[PDB]
Amino acid sequence: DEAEASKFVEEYDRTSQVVWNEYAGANWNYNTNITTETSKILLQKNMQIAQHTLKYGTQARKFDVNQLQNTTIKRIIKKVQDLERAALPAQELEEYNKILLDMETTYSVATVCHPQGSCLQLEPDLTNVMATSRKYEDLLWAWEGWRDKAGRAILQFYPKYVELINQAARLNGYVDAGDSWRSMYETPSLEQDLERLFQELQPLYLNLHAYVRRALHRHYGAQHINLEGPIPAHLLGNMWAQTWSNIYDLVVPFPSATTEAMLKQGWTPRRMFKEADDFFTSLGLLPVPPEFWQKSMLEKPTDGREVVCHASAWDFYNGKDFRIKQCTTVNLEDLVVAHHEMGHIQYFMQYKDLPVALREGANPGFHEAIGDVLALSVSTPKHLHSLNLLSSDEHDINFLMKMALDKIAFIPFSYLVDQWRWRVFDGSITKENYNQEWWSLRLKYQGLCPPVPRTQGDFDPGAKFHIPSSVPYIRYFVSFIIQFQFHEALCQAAGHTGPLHKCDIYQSKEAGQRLATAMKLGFSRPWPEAMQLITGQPQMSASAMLSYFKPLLDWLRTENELHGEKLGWP
Ligand SMILES: *[C@@H]1O[C@H](CO[C@@H]2O[C@@H](C)[C@@H](O)[C@@H](O)[C@@H]2O)[C@@H](O[C@@H]2O[C@H](CO)[C@@H](O[C@@H]3O[C@H](CO[C@H]4O[C@H](CO)[C@@H](O)[C@H](O[C@H]5O[C@H](CO)[C@@H](O)[C@H](O)[C@@H]5O)[C@@H]4O)[C@@H](O)[C@H](O)[C@@H]3O)[C@H](O)[C@H]2NC(C)=O)[C@H](O)[C@H]1NC(C)=O
Ligand SMILES: C[C@H](N[C@@H](CCc1ccccc1)C(=O)O)C(=O)N1Cc2ccccc2C[C@H]1C(=O)O
Ligand SMILES: [Cl-]
Ligand SMILES: [Cl-]
Ligand code: NA
Ligand SMILES: [Zn+2]
Repeated sequence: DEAEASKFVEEYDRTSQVVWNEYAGANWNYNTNITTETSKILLQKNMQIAQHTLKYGTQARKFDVNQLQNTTIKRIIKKVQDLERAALPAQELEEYNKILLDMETTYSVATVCHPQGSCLQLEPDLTNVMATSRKYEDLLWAWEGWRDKAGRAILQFYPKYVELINQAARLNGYVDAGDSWRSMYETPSLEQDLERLFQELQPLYLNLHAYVRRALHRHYGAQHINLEGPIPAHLLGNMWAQTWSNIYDLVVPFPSATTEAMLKQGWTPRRMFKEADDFFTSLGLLPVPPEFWQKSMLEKPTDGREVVCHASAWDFYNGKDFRIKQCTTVNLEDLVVAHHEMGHIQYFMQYKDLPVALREGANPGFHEAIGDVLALSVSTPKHLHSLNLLSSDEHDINFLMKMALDKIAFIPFSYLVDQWRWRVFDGSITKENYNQEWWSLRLKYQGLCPPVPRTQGDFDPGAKFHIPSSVPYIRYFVSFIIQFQFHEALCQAAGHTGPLHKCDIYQSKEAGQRLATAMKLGFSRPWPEAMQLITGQPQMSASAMLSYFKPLLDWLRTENELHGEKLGWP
């Protein structure tokens, strides 16, 4: 009985590794070569994994986990009881798989065209426009056009998607898909805990917002920026106004105090990933295997192939084959993304000897945080100078501002995406109100407004990758808080004293060992245990992020007071 459960999970593990390896292959092949042939093979392999999931999930529900003694086996069996989409009847499963493929393909191949002119793709063309253009009308063209071509094209699929993902969730014991997603944290108090974290970041965000709004007023003109109102959503350097540091040049605190350098000094996608690999091994963490260099797709193909560019990290479930797929551009932003992705690979490597059911991060935010922690150190002026990419309190404030434009601005954005989705999933937001409710949250949390009134048929959420790709978002909110807790702890372990923002953990084997111990746990233990291993305490806390940015909070409050700024908006 305990012995039958044990046999049970050993069979599940051997067979799952095979079937999931085959599925991952097919998924990779489609993602790196969108065609009717790779699509067919993918939709077929979907049916194979579904059949396996159904078989072993059915058997897992036969056990009473309330009676099982071994806590590992109990946990594994409990997890395998969740069939996900494989719970759906065949007709619905087929329709759901097709909807998901159609959504992700629509997003990844959408283009925005000038008449009798060229057609731009999101990566790299529209990304580049949003980062570098300082002309209202040109930014508006890219911003609106991307929504018109990607967002509006997702709308036809989204209501049925919601029906079917919710139907699957109910068949697995949840009330809706949002309930199921939140369950990944195993934290009954999650919604309140996240809300309290968000509230703690509000002083810093409102101060940053007002400061940036002032700067935008200077460049884009008084007639286009209301100093007591929300900021137009196309002016922040990024398609979603999720991270703002591409407009650093417009907001630099101290003018008198890297892309050109990276290009001129011969950086390439492969060198960028080598740098990241080197950073991991400097901490005594694992190098990526030779296979990774052979099989990864580290730049957009030139050969014609249509691909899913949006960067991702892949585990092929055999303990050996790990890959990144990224349409890498040579710049510092993308170097940060490369490190983000390499953190996923590092996690995959660290937990590769666990049973597959426990091959996940302690929670999804932990998986998102690892690579970002290393990138915090990469980003420091000291470290960028060490890489030759660069040649005082003023310098300090400038650097904190650059960091804040990405890390603090992202907090409200990352919070809001799943506040919207949880309310779609629970039925609170119907299809008639999708776009209005998206904008009411964009206002409430980020203090943004759309530069052109939205119209019938718009579906702006569809223009953000994780929406059509059905990837949960709250993990990134969690990540952006906890990564600073990890940085604080690893900097302490490495013996750093003085301001946390001056910390660089490069070469610290003590920092590496802290992270490795936690990563090796996988999903085997409640996530607070992993939090405590790394930090010495069990909770999510904004204290570390606040500590990092303290000198900037102080500077921004003084600066905003001198200009008589009215924080917030109506
Ligand atoms: C409750 O049961 C758990 C689980 O027990 C194991 O799994 C069940 C299904 C049975 O098959 C049982 O025989 C197994 O032991 C108990 O936890 C285990 O306890 C043992 C003994 O302390 C511990 O042993 C260590 O294993 C470490 C890592 O092992 C893996 O990596 C090896 C080298 O890479 C390799 O030989 C194996 O790797 C494969 O294993 C995965 C699972 O099958 C597979 O998916 C993957 O592809 C891997 O390649 C090996 O499993 C190693 O570092 C140490 O030296 C130890 O020998 C296990 O780590 C531990 N397992 C887990 C998941 O915790 C637990 O003790 C028990 N409780 C009680 C009170 O009885
Ligand atoms: C680049 C990354 N891509 C996802 C891809 C996630 C994925 C999961 C399952 C199937 C396919 C894709 C990731 O690897 O988690 C990303 O989506 N962000 C990281 C990041 C990096 C820098 C700044 C912000 C963010 C958040 C997020 C994003 O860009 O929206
Ligand atoms: Cl939007
Ligand atoms: Cl998540
Ligand atoms: Na994208
Ligand atoms: Zn990630």
